[PDB]
Amino acid sequence: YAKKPHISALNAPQLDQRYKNEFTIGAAVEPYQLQNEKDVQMLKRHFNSIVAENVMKPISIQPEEGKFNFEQADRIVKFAKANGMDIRFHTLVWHSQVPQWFFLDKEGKPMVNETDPVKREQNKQLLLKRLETHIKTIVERYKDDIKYWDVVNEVVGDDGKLRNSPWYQIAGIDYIKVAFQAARKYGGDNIKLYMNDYNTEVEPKRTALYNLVKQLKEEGVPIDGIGHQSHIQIGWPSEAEIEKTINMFAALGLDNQITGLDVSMYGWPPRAYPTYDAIPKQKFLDQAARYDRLFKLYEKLSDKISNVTFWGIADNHTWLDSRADVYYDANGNVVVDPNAPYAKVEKGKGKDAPFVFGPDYKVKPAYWAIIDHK
Ligand SMILES: O[C@@H]1[C@@H](O)[C@H](O[C@@H]2CO[C@H](F)[C@H](O)[C@H]2O)OC[C@H]1O
Ligand SMILES: O[C@@H]1[C@@H](O)[C@H](O[C@@H]2CO[C@H](F)[C@H](O)[C@H]2O)OC[C@H]1O
Ligand SMILES: [Cl-]
Ligand SMILES: [Cl-]
Ligand SMILES: [Zn+2]
Ligand SMILES: [Zn+2]
Ligand SMILES: [Zn+2]
Ligand SMILES: [Zn+2]
Ligand SMILES: [Zn+2]
Ligand SMILES: [Zn+2]
Repeated sequence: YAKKPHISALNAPQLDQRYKNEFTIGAAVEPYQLQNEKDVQMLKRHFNSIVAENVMKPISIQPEEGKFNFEQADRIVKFAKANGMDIRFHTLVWHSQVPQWFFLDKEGKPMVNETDPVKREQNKQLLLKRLETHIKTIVERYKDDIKYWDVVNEVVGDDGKLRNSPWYQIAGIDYIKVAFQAARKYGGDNIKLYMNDYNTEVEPKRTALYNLVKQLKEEGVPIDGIGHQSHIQIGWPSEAEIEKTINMFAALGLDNQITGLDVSMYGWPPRAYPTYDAIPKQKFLDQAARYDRLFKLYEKLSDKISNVTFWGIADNHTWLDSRADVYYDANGNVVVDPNAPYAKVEKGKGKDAPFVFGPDYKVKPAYWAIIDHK
């Protein structure tokens, strides 16, 4: 409701306690935020699950072969343990924020360039060996502290084919199989292994993901759940399509986690307002009604969803701002209409507002829409 006041989130009813029998409530964080008093208070008050926005990605953990940097990841793990939070590991394998040394052959040349079939096969086995050592080292360190693992991220293309990353060009589908088998072998039966992706609701990617995981499980590849990034909009994807997607994977015996939820104010490609102040009130009411519907649906499906994680804490910090392109007409006025004329765009200079907490750490209408029982 819009009657409900814009109070400090540190005085508001706890979000994780509202949902504690339905699913955990998580947030993606940076270590610097554990030094910010407000962010610490926000995490202590409202969240019971945590994930690293960046410092557990492949390039952050092993930027050079043999050089492991766990310092930053350790800080997130320590904070979680001290506050009784679940931890998700994001992420063991990804085609982005991944060090290039992985994909160089013995002479330092890119493996993708290799044409000889015998050398190509040698490169596959070398890559798969490096992959296993990366996973082994990380999981040997964290298997007792981190329950949920994004083993692979974004391995299915939006075209419904496997994404043709260097991982896939060099090693084929086996890099996916090796990643899960290695995590299971070094982590044991008690860690939960996930395949994570965006637009899991969208054909042809959805059923390609479905076929992939169904085939892998049939071959004995250990995979326990699907991570739905859920980088969504006020109107897309539809709740019915979210519901159908989540039932589809639950029918395979898979857990579902909402791993990166944000509800952007904009379309795609976004035409953003240049500042938070410029976003009209009505956008916040539209977002709150979207959030109201969305969490009612998560509650409906709470037996198939173990965790809902936001990709951030409060509106003062969201990766969505890097997509918030501001369009200007010939008179220098801002253009937010997705079809209107415009002369220039300022990429990533605008402001999105995706969470239930505003940038001054006060509750948004979206918060009241999901803290109630209506
Ligand atoms: O790099 C990925 C990025 O491409 C993805 O953005 C989606 C692209 O497809 C549609 F346009 C959606 O609206 C976008 O959200 O977000 C995840 C990121 O890893
Ligand atoms: O800070 C940014 C970070 O938030 C972003 O994280 C990705 C967001 O899209 C999906 F959720 C991916 O799985 C996340 O890893 O990555 C880019 C970084 O600059
Ligand atoms: Cl209950
Ligand atoms: Cl960011
Ligand atoms: Zn309940
Ligand atoms: Zn709590
Ligand atoms: Zn301002
Ligand atoms: Zn549940
Ligand atoms: Zn960030
Ligand atoms: Zn509600």
